[PDB]
Amino acid sequence: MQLRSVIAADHPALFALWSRTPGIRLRAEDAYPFFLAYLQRNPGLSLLVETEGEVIACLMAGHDGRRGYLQHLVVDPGYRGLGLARRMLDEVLARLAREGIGKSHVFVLDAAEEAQAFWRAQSDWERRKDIQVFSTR
Amino acid sequence: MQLRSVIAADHPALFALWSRTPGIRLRAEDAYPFFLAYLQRNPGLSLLVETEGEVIACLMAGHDGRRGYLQHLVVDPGYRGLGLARRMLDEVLARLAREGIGKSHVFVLDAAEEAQAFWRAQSDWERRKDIQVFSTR
Repeated sequence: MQLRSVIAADHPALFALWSRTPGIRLRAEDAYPFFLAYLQRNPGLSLLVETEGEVIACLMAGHDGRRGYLQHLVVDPGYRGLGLARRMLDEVLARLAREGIGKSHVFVLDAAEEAQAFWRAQSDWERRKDIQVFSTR
Repeated sequence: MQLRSVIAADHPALFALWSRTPGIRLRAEDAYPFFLAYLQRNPGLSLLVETEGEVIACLMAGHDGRRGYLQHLVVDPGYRGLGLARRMLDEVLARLAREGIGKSHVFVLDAAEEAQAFWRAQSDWERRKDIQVFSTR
């Protein structure tokens, strides 16, 4: 059970992970070039857990110099109950604070009832009731 | 009426502008060191408009390598109806596109009826009905 920084060479294994994660809709920026630039801008901030050379969990993260933003938090079905999510989440938040980032955000689909339950259960996070989000179409 | 990149030396003028802008609540990350880091990480992405040596509008922006995030959109009350917000917005979105950032977000308080109205009127943006945002406490 090893936790470590995602690097560029992890792309195949991570992309296969995301492809088999039913709540993830793959996008153009899950492809290598976007991934490479994301890692180079956020070095050390995205983490994975591997075991026996297989990647079973990840948390992609980065920031814009003001706030942190979490992206794809995945724990393989065979690896639930081991605290992995919390463990990746703790280490990403600490790494972010080294860069001065004290506040982070995550977006979560209404559809994604498991993901919503996960985030409601995190005592160090709150669901935002005071804001609208607008996005480019 | 000149539009240009925000640079580090603009901190005192921009900080005073945000201080007299009622929709903004000044936080730790608006102080000089966070501003300086934000600009270094997002060079040329934040814009301001000046006239007669006075700053009369701004749009702070940046990205985390995957998405753009807009921050402190201000247009002085004496300079409304000149298209300034739109002008800064179009240039920000084009500079982001060069870096590969094709989708961007802005958070807007429910209480900010004037910002709500402005974002609702922008056809290239959409209010998100499909997500929750969770933030660290």
